[PDB]
Amino acid sequence: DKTVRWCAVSEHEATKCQSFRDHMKSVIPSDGPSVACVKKASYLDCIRAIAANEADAVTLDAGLVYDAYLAPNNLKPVVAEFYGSKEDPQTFYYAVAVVKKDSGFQMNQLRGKKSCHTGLGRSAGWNIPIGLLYCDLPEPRKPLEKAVANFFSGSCAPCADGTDFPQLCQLCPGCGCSTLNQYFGYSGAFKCLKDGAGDVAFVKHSTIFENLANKADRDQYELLCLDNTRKPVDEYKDCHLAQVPSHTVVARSMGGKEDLIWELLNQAQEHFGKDKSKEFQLFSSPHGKDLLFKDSAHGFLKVPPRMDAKMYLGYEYVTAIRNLREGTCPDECKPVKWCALSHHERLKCDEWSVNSVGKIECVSAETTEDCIAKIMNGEADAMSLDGGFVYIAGKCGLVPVLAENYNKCEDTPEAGYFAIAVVKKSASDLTWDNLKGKKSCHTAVGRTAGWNIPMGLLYNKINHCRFDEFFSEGCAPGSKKDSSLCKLCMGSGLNLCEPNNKEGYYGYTGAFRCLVEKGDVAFVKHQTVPQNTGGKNPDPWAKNLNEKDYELLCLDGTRKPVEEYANCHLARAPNHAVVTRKDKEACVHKILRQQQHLFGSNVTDCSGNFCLFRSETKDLLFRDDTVCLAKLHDRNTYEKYLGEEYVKAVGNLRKCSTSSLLEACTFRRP
Ligand SMILES: *[C@@H]1O[C@H](CO)[C@@H](O)[C@H](O)[C@H]1NC(C)=O
Ligand SMILES: [Fe+3]
Ligand SMILES: [N]
Ligand SMILES: [N]
Ligand SMILES: [Pt+2]
Repeated sequence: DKTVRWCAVSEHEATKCQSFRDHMKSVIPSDGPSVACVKKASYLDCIRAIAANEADAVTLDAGLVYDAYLAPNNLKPVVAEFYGSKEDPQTFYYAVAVVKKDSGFQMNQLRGKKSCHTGLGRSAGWNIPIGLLYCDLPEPRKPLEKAVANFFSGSCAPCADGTDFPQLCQLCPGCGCSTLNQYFGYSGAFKCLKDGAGDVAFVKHSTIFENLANKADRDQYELLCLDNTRKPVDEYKDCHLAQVPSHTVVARSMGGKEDLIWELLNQAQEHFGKDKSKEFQLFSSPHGKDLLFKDSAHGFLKVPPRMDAKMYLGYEYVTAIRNLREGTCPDECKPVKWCALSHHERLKCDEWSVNSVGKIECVSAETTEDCIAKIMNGEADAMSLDGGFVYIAGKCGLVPVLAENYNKCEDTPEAGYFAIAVVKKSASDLTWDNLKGKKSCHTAVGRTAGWNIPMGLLYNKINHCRFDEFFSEGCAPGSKKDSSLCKLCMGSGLNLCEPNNKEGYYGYTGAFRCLVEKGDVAFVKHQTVPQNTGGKNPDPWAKNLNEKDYELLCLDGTRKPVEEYANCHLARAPNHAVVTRKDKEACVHKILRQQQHLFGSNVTDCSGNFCLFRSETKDLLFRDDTVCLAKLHDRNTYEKYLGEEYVKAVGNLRKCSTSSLLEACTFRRP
């Protein structure tokens, strides 16, 4: 049978669960999911139980979601509770540090300030902040209450041991652990700040808005960002300590019933959810309060499948709660863990590693998205991306550091490549203005030159991104294998239409090969045709060609030889870039520039010697067209770097794209 064993942690909870089971039997057909009710002693027991394969699901607070993630439990989030609006789910909240305007300090300057806490042991008001500040705490850090009283000059920490550590109760003597204390709770801690008792108050993103009606008043207040800037209170989503999931159903990583769990809970909310007016409410029980699910919930969203536990909690959270749980502190820039896609990339990376003598290390992952995810959650530090991946890496909170440069260095804005529409000279009927029902070749989908620029522009002409209806057939590696845009792809087995090496029509060169062999139009960079014509490319497919046989398509409507790319382009392309985490801009920016003048475009004969912009077999780690790694100056946002023109386009293209890492990242940041 298709049963979901639900874990209760109390007698009251089991009773509800039983009702849940029973009422489900009225509504669900026997060709549908069941509830079995498993009572355990605690949330930890439940976690073990699921891991043990004695239960299937339980709903956890964020701290516990973390514990469940850890081996030997290896549970993951599968369904999220949402609150209030359907349009706007209240899935996550943000822990913020709120300060007075012009109080004149940053996150890294909190030592000897007056802090306001919502209460000891609360996440937003304690666990998170103190978790992040853990390594700044004076030794010994046990007891933690002591080391915190020795950090801040004085504070209000409700439920703190004021008897032993008076500096914790200095703003609220006795440390009222109830609402008799004025400085207790969400509104409480915020009051502590407003009443000018404390310099900073650790609260939810929403506390500030619930305790100050008029915008005029809210302008007196800023947020401390972790990058040690401040920001208005309205920009809590870019300036927070952590992003915390409210209530999460969790399953086994592999062999869970994610699918079945969702099916059950979905049908469940359908018939018994908010205002379904039945005898059984899913978010209410006469037995108690918050049984199985928060009573305040409005329903469930399915957690996107790409989402592991670490990615769901976020880097900040994991960091803080890890420090709390482990309690391990270490200095300048350690090794930079670089992310390698392939076995051949890994090989080039091992060379780079041992040459810097430890100053570079190599983590490797299967796909690019696998690599981004590793940078995100700090298993890896940096890698080089296409502009279209930079977009994604950005939407996931990674930032660009250094652009790859092709032209002759260090300081150069622009310097980007050209998106070009390459045709065969002979068919003179082809124009940019009328490419409908033509065969087409893309580098991959979601790539700058191959997809983002060309299809971006083309969208402004058809007003949809369903391009496999516009073009007759084509090859656009990374499409749905059943799409007409996988018809031309030359990949064999499960490699057909796959955006990797094992698809011959993948990338700049591959899309051109496609054009040559099968397509009517290829979307590639300007440098592509020259490099793979006139005997330069020694492969049979490319050997005996010459660029005179090929032409570009210009926006106005005309054509021009492969040389007039100067003004026969589609648009200028955001250069390929190096992405990392906000908290590594400094580290990466430094160690790379230093690894550049050692092994860059100022030592030749890259045989026995090491070069950074040389590859054994095609562009490994960095392109081969690369000469130097540029400073970005202002442009270290994925918006600022790509430009709003690129972004507006990719925004439109998103309506159709299939990226699962993007899907997960925009679950947290809609
Ligand atoms: C490449 O750099 C040179 C340096 O002066 C510049 O003249 C040239 O225009 C650049 N690239 C282009 C757009 O041709
Ligand atoms: Fe590119
Ligand atoms: N597994
Ligand atoms: N597993
Ligand atoms: Pt497994």
